[PDB]
Amino acid sequence: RNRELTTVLVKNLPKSYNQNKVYKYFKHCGPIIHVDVADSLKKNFRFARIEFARYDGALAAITKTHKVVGQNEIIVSHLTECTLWMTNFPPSYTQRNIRDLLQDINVVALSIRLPSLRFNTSRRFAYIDVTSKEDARYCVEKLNGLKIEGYTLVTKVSNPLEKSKRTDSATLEGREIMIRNLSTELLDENLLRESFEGFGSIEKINIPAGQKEHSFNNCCAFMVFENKDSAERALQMNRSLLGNREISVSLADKKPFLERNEVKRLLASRNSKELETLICLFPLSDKVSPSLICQFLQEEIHINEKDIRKILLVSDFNGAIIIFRDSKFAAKMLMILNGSQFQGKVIRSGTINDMKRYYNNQQ
RNA sequence: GGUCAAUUUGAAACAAUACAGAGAUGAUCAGCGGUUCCCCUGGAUGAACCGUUUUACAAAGAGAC
Repeated sequence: RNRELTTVLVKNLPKSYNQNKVYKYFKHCGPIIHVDVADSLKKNFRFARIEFARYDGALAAITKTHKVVGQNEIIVSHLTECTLWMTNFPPSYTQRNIRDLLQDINVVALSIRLPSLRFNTSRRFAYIDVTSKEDARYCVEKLNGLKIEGYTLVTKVSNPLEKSKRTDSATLEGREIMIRNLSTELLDENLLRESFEGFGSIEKINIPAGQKEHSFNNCCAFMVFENKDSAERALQMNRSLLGNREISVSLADKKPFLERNEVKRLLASRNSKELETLICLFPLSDKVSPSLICQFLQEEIHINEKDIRKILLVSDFNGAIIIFRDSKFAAKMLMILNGSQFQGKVIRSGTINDMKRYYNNQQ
């Protein structure tokens, strides 16, 4: 997709102009996907961002430049060089928090867009459209490197082609193997290097701590190769003997896969001791993180942080699982939370099956 | 009992939390088959549910034939 290509910026709309009036003014130009309106800094006029379905619609809108709306002469232009990409804001930061950051440095924000957590609960970044290239460069100047709650903010002029390499990229790229069922005697970086370096250059070896120290029967290690072909061929070591131990070798799985399989175990659980310690909250937006939910439980419901064991998203049923420390606390939370308000919307509480039944009814 | 097998355990998931939009994903939430409900006059939908393809090793094993 290319949002920018079909998006235009409108400057100097009348104070009285709302999203609806913007639609009516421009809807003859072509079908519109989205409209945002924002006040100017001093509230004397309004800006609009209009995302058209197709490029021809954006072209048609631009023919309205220097036309008069009310008694305001508007300017319509391609939205370009006005988009920031931001990451590593705190886990509980909201769209409003980001908007307020820019407000503080006197930058008008037209649109702030956050990603779905559906397939990865940890996703955390945002796109922000401002009204000028100057404001965009100013946001980078003031906000890139800003420390917020211990997090060093990243703020960039948006260009996905320039994206940084993630620190976990080796796993994403299929270059990391996991070796399982090593004995403590074999849990030795030198031995692992000697046994695997024939396949290709080894970039890194990671051995989880505490394994020898706790005398584990089976130990694991991870090995990153400089290229994917070496890691693939190293899989031939699966089921091979190292000393007198048959080892397993596989491509390391990634976190979102592992995390989802954990949730699946819960959804399939029939252990009543376990089930009675949890509740589900639904329906919830798929943009809502466990951290945001935790903050809500602590600040609005006055639950203590340590009464909460874990929060897991179940976005396939528009919900989240909250695991508490006992069934009695869970039961009281069931009562308190049902019908409470979260993000301006009423939410329900219930069992896993209640959550599923509610979802099925909406479909 | 003899094969089949919810799950539990051996057992440690490292690597920096983030790190490029539903523009994301691996059955991670997939494909196919099959009964049900919805709406027509055997059919057309959508959804749910049930099986088959898929799955590192090892020990144990609710419950099934």
